[PDB]
Amino acid sequence: VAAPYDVLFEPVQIGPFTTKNRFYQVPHCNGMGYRDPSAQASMRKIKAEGGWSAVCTEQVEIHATSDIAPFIELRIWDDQDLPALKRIADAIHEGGGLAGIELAHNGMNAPNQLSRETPLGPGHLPVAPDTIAPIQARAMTKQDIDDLRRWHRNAVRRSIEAGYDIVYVYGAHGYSGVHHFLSKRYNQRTDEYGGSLENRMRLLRELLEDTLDECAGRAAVACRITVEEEIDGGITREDIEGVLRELGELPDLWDFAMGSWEGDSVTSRFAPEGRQEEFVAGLKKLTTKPVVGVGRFTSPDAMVRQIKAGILDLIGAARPSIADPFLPNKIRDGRLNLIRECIGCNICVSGDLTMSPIRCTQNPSMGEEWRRGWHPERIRAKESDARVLVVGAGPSGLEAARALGVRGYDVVLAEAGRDLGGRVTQESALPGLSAWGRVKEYREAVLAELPNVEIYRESPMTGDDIVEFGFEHVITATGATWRTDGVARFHTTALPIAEGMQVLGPDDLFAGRLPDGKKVVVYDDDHYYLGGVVAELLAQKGYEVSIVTPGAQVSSWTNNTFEVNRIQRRLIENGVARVTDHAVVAVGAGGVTVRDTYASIERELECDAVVMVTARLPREELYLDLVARRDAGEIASVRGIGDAWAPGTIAAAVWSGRRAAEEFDAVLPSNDEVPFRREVTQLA
Amino acid sequence: VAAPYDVLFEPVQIGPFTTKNRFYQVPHCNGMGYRDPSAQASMRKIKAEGGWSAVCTEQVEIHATSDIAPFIELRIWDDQDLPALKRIADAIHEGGGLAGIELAHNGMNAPNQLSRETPLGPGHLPVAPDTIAPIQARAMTKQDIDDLRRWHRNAVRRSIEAGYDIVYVYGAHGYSGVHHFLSKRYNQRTDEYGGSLENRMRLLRELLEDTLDECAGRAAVACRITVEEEIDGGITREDIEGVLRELGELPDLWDFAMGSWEGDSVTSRFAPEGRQEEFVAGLKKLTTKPVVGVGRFTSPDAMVRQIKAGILDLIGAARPSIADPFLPNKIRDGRLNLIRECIGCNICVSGDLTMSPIRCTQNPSMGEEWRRGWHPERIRAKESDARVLVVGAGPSGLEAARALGVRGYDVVLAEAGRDLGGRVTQESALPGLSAWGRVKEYREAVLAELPNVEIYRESPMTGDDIVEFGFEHVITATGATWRTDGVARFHTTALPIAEGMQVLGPDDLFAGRLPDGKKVVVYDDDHYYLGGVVAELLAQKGYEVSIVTPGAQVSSWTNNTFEVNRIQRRLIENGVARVTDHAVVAVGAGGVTVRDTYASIERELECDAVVMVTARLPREELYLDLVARRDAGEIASVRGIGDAWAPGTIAAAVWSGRRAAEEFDAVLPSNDEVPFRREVTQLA
Ligand SMILES: Cc1cc2nc3c(=O)[nH]c(=O)nc-3n(C[C@H](O)[C@H](O)[C@H](O)COP(=O)(O)O)c2cc1C
Ligand SMILES: Cc1cc2nc3c(=O)[nH]c(=O)nc-3n(C[C@H](O)[C@H](O)[C@H](O)COP(=O)(O)O)c2cc1C
Ligand SMILES: Nc1ncnc2c1ncn2[C@@H]1O[C@H](COP(=O)(O)OP(=O)(O)O)[C@@H](O)[C@H]1O
Ligand SMILES: Nc1ncnc2c1ncn2[C@@H]1O[C@H](COP(=O)(O)OP(=O)(O)O)[C@@H](O)[C@H]1O
Ligand code: SF4
Ligand code: SF4
Repeated sequence: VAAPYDVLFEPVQIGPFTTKNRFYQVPHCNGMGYRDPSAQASMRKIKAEGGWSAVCTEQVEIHATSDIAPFIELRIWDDQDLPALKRIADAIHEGGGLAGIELAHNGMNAPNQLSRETPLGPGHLPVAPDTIAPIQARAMTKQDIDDLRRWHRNAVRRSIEAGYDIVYVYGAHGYSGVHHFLSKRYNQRTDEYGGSLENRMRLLRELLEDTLDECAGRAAVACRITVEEEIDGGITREDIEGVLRELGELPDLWDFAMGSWEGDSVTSRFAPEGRQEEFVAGLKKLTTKPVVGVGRFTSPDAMVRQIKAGILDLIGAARPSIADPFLPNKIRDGRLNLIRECIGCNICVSGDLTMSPIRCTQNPSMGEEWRRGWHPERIRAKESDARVLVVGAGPSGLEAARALGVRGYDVVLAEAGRDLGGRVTQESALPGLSAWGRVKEYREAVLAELPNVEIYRESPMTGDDIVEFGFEHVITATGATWRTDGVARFHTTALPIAEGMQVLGPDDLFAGRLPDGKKVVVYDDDHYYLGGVVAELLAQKGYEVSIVTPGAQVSSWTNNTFEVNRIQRRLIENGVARVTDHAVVAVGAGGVTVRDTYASIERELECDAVVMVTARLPREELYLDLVARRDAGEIASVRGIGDAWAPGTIAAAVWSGRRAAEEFDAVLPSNDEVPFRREVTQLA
Repeated sequence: VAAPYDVLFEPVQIGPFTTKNRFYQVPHCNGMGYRDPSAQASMRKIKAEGGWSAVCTEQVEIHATSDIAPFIELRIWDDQDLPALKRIADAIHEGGGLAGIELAHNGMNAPNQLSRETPLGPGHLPVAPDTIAPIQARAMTKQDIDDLRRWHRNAVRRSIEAGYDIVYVYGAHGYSGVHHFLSKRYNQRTDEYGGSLENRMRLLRELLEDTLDECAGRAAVACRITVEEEIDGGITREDIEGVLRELGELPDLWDFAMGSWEGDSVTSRFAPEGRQEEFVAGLKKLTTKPVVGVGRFTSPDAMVRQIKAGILDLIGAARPSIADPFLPNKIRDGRLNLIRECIGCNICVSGDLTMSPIRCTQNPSMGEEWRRGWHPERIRAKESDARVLVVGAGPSGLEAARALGVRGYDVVLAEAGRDLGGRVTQESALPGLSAWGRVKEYREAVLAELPNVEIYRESPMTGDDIVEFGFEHVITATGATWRTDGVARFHTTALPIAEGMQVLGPDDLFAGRLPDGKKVVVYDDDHYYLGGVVAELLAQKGYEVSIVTPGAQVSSWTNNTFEVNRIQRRLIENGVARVTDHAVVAVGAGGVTVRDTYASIERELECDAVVMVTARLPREELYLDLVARRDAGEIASVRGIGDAWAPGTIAAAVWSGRRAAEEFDAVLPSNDEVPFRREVTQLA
């Protein structure tokens, strides 16, 4: 490797092992935990062979008192968990990588809703944080602490038996007993485990020493540690420095992380690349040992920076690794222009928070590797001589055309408007969504290296043109329009709209049209990002803006992306009125009628204009026109794709297109069958 | 069987099969879907053994387009699911009952977050109801309806293979495609599946006929249908009546239920027993087939009335059957005083919505039958001649005593107060909570029939007493008190409280004390029921009330028990102000300072009094004392349980009490091991 990037491929000693390079995939969930272990093995194996030197598993509950149901992570309670763990460690090895396992006791943060065990913590407190479950933790005695230590030790043993190279002590994200013992916020103990740094670090020390003694140099010991909590009384700079000074010589590796998962995986919308830096700068100097840090790292020169300036030894990533499993190899090979950069959407997390195998906006193969055999980079050779027309160049069209391109097909990509990108382009122009543009960039950067793909950019297409042009196969990727009649979830049918009121939708704002008068009401019955984003826009542009939502919070689905609090603070700071728990039930000439969701009390709200952000209808005129022409015999295949088939997130659109690409000319089972593989429960 | 109740023990023909009696357990979820098949088997067998003539599984997804993850129900996608379904039906049979299977396709209610397949519905809409997933359902074509019909046919085949006696076409709760086709709220179609009632009923007709053909005298065909949806253009009395005029003679059994699950499983806090009669009356005359219905039926007289008045043929029950699997046998045998009545807490539902095996406040063995060997009625016999002291007659100590009592142990139950029941008594007295006393009545009923248990009211106990009387084995069920320092989740350490202000906790209210002046602030950081119920008590007494809570809704955890909307509604009607998204960060002499949770903005709120509803500290002074004395060789054993151990719900305390009793005198595995049996994933 050369240029300035050779720095990123130096070996690093971690205890008795050596990395091939400085790329480190840190522990991250996957929504396919104790429940889809083959799925995980396949994925982790792909990260390894993509160039990540160490590959970590998500956290792994060491004991049934660490039950965090409904969350589905990995488990190491018993020898019954071994075969699953061993497969993952095996798959990473055979992929060329060192395997990491993040042993975890969630302590006071485990509600134990499934095991029905008592949670254990430093104090008698409601289970916390990131949960409001009606259960309290019991304060641990010395005997309980000794019990915890033994469970941890058993878990480490079993990690050696499974073949892991790196075994963590986990003390990060408010999710660990160890963090709760460290933090003045949860530890108000008065015995030797509380009261002062030396004491609050006691448990940490003990778990470290125990893990070391138990490994006996057959594995390395990592410690993943909270470095900044971002709350009063929480872990600060002073604490982390004291820990490093006393214990810095103890593990084989120090992984640095935020005291909060909200804080750790913040979206691009709310944070730039490498923001963890000024919480971590200065810490390397304190330890003989190597250091990993994160910072949504996508730019290879930012990675170069982190190492030359002595902030980090390993470049850690979670999400960058999900977006592009092959990021290390693309840097290796000089093809930097082909890096699929994380968008920082958070969609990946929402899989975990909805106990689904995590989706990536950028990488449709995430969670398809085992079950459908998809690959982040490769796709089967073309099975035919076909010429395919993809109509519409939004996320779904772009990905169909990219993937069919990569297969070797002769593909013509037709686009109606001046620009490529569809909703990605219209959406990234919105406040705080600039990075989303990257979905379009990667696809263009790869399309450019495909001579077999023709792109035509000011070319609307009708069923007529397609037949006249003689196109035998079409993929119809035409998108969706935003309803203006007020229908989504609260109304399933049009609400009444007086003739005198200006009513716009997102199509109008994307087209550059803006409300006429000063006061605007945005009716948000979508509950994801767009309502809030549109309202941001209007207020920046000088309008007086109210959001009306049937939810108790604006953009309530963002609970699933950890954005919900940030969204609300951001709305309150732009002076936007949050009119939550209300539906718009009438639009009159000079205002709207809102109805409270709980008691149906109605009120008038005066305004000069109304912007509807509710739901969408597919652009399927072309498709239905072509199905008619297929039945008649004038073409051989049409397939609807993306938002024109059934509107969803951008990720779903991207996925939708890759699916069409992988399925083109495939001989398929009838749809009676499950279109993927799955593991099922082992009967006793 | 005694002469009033003998009618409930008459055989009822259900296609090819005959019930032993009229007790029918309707479909209900359990949080052990495809994940824990054996647990469910043990639970369904016990129900059959309890005298329930038909026992049904929860809804079974028939296809991967019907994926309702994160909810974890059963599946029948294909043959890999058969071993698991076959075990459930064999268990019911071994139990002596008929096995039902609720085959269901969720259509547009299926967000498909795990399958990533396109949801299917009568039109292009966002997935609904009760989900805000960013995904829309595709409008089915005739070809999609033929596909669906075929998938349902396949599932019926497989149901018969697995050995089920009754097979449902499911059209209820707004959770199936059948209901969305049937309801004008979701069906706006103009082809043969919409417009007239004849048309919207057509899918149902078609699935009914197909299911009957496929069955062919091998299984009975049940139809579970929405009789009232409780919303504007939804299904109503004229709709179901017409369905019955035309279709009444098709299925073998009609199962009548509500049009939303909020509507169907209504808490007893919000609805009396038999609430669904205003809705099913008159429908039985329109069909010759047997008819099942639910009403949270716990009163045997109420049951005799349903049958005698021609309302039902079968007494349907979900939650009453969870609270008491052995309810039919108790009535048969004439032991009506031993029935454990549902309290209408919905704590069970909370299992489904948090993807955990369901708990029941009344029945701590629900969820434990397989994994720990518990039984709702049988406890294994005493293993020694021991004499046990149980201090505290709250839920915890009552169930321990009752359980130890049934084993044959000599037991002494000492209680400090005039009353038994502890928090059950104190809390039952609160508005809407009276049914919760049934927790105590049940245990009193069984204790009355146990000469080997002795109960001392008005007997506060101390360390010296106990040792003095020469008790060897003590269970300390002493409870917890509610904190008045402001600590729970938002604060982990005390907030500042001015000397001049009156501050009350729930313990004061239970004791008879009420705030001194007219204006009251309730700080609620408990997030479950008590704050809102406390606020309702005060409004009812003439106080002017404000509830301040960091959640976006008052009682936010009641999202999990389907009361959250009802609760906000009831607070508005009582004129209680909802200061949501706020914490109390200071209590001054004539008001409080509140801090907005998002943007950190503080207002003052003036009041004459503050009632703190936050969290709890255990009353464990006695246990700590006896632990000392145990280590002096003065007693042989002590165990803290219930809220004295770690505060929780009433259900957790009951469970805790039963756990102490099942565990008594047993040889236990080290706590290193998993305290229960458990199934893991089958590696492929
Ligand atoms: C889908 C998702 C799941 C993750 N789960 C965990 C976890 O199980 N263990 C943990 O310590 N960190 C977990 N994290 C945090 C990551 O390890 C990482 O510290 C964080 O995502 C920031 O790094 P990034 O910018 O590379 O994403 C999770 C983050 C992601 C994206
Ligand atoms: C834990 C829980 C799970 C349920 N799940 C389903 C279900 O899978 N399908 C359905 O038909 N009804 C389900 N229900 C509704 C019940 O079948 C029943 O109609 C409702 O609980 C009212 O009857 P009850 O008053 O006897 O509880 C569920 C209810 C509860 C208690
Ligand atoms: N008849 C048509 N011919 C060519 N392109 C079209 C036609 N109708 C729509 N388009 C283009 O299809 C694209 C749809 O993209 P988008 O709205 O992002 O959909 P998706 O989210 O499915 O990718 C838009 O860029 C639009 O300009
Ligand atoms: N020292 C004592 N001796 C006897 N009874 C006690 C003593 N301390 C507390 N109790 C009783 O124990 C009961 C605890 O009930 P409760 O608070 O409902 O706990 P749980 O929910 O665990 O049952 C109360 O009725 C209280 O009077
Ligand atoms: S889903 Fe979004 S935030 Fe997650 S890895 Fe992919 S691009 Fe990054
Ligand atoms: S949890 Fe409550 S409502 Fe449910 S079956 Fe038990 S007592 Fe009944």
